[PDB]
Amino acid sequence: KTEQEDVLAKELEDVNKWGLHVFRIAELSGNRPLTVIMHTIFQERDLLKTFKIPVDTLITYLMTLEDHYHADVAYHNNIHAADVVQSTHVLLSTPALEAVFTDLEILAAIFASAIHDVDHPGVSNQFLINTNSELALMYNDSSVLENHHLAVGFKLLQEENCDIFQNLTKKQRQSLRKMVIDIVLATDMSKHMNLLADLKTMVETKKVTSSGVLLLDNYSDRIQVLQNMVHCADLSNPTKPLQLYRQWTDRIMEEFFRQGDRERERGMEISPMCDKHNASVEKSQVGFIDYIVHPLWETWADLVHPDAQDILDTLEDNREWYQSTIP
Ligand SMILES: COc1c(O)cc2oc3cc4c(c(O)c3c(=O)c2c1CC=C(C)C)C=CC(C)(C)O4
Ligand SMILES: [Mg+2]
Ligand SMILES: [Zn+2]
Repeated sequence: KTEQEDVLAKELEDVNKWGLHVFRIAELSGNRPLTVIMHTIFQERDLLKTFKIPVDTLITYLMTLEDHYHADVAYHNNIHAADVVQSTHVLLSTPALEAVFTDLEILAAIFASAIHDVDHPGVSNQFLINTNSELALMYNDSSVLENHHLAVGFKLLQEENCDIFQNLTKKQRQSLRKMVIDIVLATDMSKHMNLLADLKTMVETKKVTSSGVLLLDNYSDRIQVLQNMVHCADLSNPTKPLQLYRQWTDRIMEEFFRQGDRERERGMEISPMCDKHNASVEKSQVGFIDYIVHPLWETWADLVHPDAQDILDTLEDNREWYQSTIP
């Protein structure tokens, strides 16, 4: 190992921890954060042995999947996907969910997190509809990005030596496929309110086992937990250490701004958050936390109480900090 590989290996020791230095791992890995975090996680969960995944097929698929995130998109890139994968991996290990999910369900959630934004062009669903894009025409204006992320992520499995599921039974693949689709479609923000409503209902009627672990009889409850889990991981930036959070805010703002520039050059009304001439980055973060991120994470906290109390406290501190900069 070179000196660089020893440092990367040292950083990969935090893969079970909230607030892994995902940006450092991106650098140290040669802009391969998604490949090496996914590989590290499959080895940590013993997923190659369980599902008989050839290590070379895994790496080949991951590189190809990573290749299909856009290096020139400021936020929705391979780093974001590595971060959602890693955050989902931590959420799966929460005490209140020990022994709840099967290895197939855990693999579906981690796989869904990896592909969940692949080939993202850096512009919103609404932009794609408003501009009469091929994607919007293909998908009839409904979860346009999220359907595409799924189609690409599954299609790459067909490339040469890329089918990491080749040793699953036909039943296993079928169930995994449906779960992944269910999970990635749940990342569309236009599903957020109804997804949170179901999660609140579940919290209020929560049933536990004799060990104190969540009890989920049926597909409907199990998939809804997984959907919200990946959704929380997708919206986990404000819950991270401040120096991670602020970098995610810089990147999402740059990407929103470049969408607003494209709306400018096309004579369109500039979407909220996308006008770099009338922006309010701090106030918008506080609003997003207050109307979206905190309602979601407070409810997830309730579901697994008290496993997530520190994540929720970091969220609240980060909100107070952004708030404190406004006046
Ligand atoms: C117009 O609706 C908004 C809005 O007012 C603010 C928004 O702010 C966001 C801030 C974000 C991120 C966001 O996705 C948003 C928003 O989407 C956002 C939106 C759009 C909201 C909806 C369509 C429900 C992602 C990562 C971090 C770094 C946490 O920053
Ligand atoms: Mg997305
Ligand atoms: Zn995402």
